[PDB]
Amino acid sequence: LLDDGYRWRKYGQKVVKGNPYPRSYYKCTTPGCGVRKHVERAATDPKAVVTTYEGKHNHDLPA
DNA sequence: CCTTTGACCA
DNA sequence: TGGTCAAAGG
Ligand SMILES: [Zn+2]
Repeated sequence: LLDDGYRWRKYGQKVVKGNPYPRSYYKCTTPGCGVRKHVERAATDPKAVVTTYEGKHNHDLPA
């Protein structure tokens, strides 16, 4: 788990067509905060990863 | 503390 | 067929 500045707890594991790859759902945890993050790969580029942030953090940016 | 995996209900 | 939690280990 790459630490970019937050705490995330991996959750779930499903595969999607059109992009033969398994998706992952990361959920940030914090005493009073809870945000979700999605990570997907690019069919034509297994090295390229996508990150989507849904929500907001109410506990400053950690290490 | 923190994560990998199998099943529900319509 | 989609989207999520829950039991256990170093
Ligand atoms: Zn947060």
